[PDB]
Amino acid sequence: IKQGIREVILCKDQDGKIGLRLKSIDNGIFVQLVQANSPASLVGLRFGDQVLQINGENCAGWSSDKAHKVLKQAFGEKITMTIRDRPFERTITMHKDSTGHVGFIFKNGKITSIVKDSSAARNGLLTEHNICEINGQNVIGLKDSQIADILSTSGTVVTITIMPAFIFEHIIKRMAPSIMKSLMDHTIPEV
Ligand SMILES: Fc1ccccc1CNc1cn[nH]c1
Repeated sequence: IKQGIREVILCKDQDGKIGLRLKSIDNGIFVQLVQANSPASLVGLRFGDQVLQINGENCAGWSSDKAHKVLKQAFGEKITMTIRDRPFERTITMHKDSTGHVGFIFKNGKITSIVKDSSAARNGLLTEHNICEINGQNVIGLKDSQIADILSTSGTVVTITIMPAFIFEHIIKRMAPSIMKSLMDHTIPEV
């Protein structure tokens, strides 16, 4: 998770879609959903990203409705956004044991216990954090079984992007889990 602000320049698809849902948190605007194969995915927007500006308007104080309204009205030949990278998240690097474990239990995406003497304990993995990404792959919406598969079919070094449950809960609110399982970009990023 960069400590970095960055500009992205977007262009609507032939359907006038960018593939984004925004959500208002603590008088910021945060990315609730990046759609697979969208402009939003292509410029590299991620779950949990803060939108500081849209076309050089500050987003501070907007409803999620006003954020979505603004998007709709943009002469969207070209859309500029100032992004703060995933401010509510942190990345932890672990190494599997010979048993092939990093050493935690999760339920519905959320870490619930740390196993003693483990790489998770050594790196201070916290419980009551939801798992947002795994080796830069968004895994939000996926079943527990599929998350477990991605951890199985990884190298010895594992990278996990976590977010405090209470913050995760407040972001995803008013999004059908199915839509996030169905449409939340779970792809490895293009180059
Ligand atoms: F499984 C769920 C149950 C309720 C809301 C969302 C999900 C998606 N799964 C998830 C959560 N954190 N990471 C992955």
